[PDB]
Amino acid sequence: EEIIWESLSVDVGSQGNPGIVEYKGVDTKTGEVLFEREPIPIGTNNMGEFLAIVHGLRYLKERNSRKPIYSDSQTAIKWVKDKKAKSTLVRNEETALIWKLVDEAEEWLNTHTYETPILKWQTDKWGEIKADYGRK
RNA sequence: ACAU
DNA sequence: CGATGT
Ligand SMILES: [Cl-]
Ligand SMILES: [Cl-]
Ligand SMILES: [Cl-]
Ligand SMILES: [Mg+2]
Ligand SMILES: [Mg+2]
Ligand SMILES: [Rb+]
Ligand SMILES: [Rb+]
Ligand SMILES: [Rb+]
Ligand SMILES: [Rb+]
Ligand SMILES: [Rb+]
Repeated sequence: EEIIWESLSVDVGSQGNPGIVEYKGVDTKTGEVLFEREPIPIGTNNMGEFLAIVHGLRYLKERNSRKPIYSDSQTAIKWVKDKKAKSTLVRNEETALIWKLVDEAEEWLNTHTYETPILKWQTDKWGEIKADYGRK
């Protein structure tokens, strides 16, 4: 219904899917970029969306912030809730980096606690999430 | 079908 | 048009 403006919004950007993956987090109210991941040579949209949420959790925990996180990814929200990224991407030498980061993100979720609400950004009602890359 |  | 996911 109502956007919670006091929040962090995250999104993935890619060149190809699977392809080059990056992600960023922004203050929902101002658009200020708060973190950006260096591009990863091969990943999927959903792996990137998952990493972006987990990085948001870690970012907010380190800063003692109780703000919620918005993501537009039904898939990534579920994977974080499950603490398990159920990606179909082949595990091979060219995908080793993304899978390392996904494995490390799951490991962090399994060893840390958080109360951060992870909320669905309602694109159909509100437009593109504020962390979007503007490539579509 | 819905979400990317 | 192709892809990733529930
Ligand atoms: Cl990461
Ligand atoms: Cl909330
Ligand atoms: Cl959801
Ligand atoms: Mg997205
Ligand atoms: Mg986007
Ligand atoms: Rb803390
Ligand atoms: Rb986009
Ligand atoms: Rb977009
Ligand atoms: Rb979207
Ligand atoms: Rb589909």
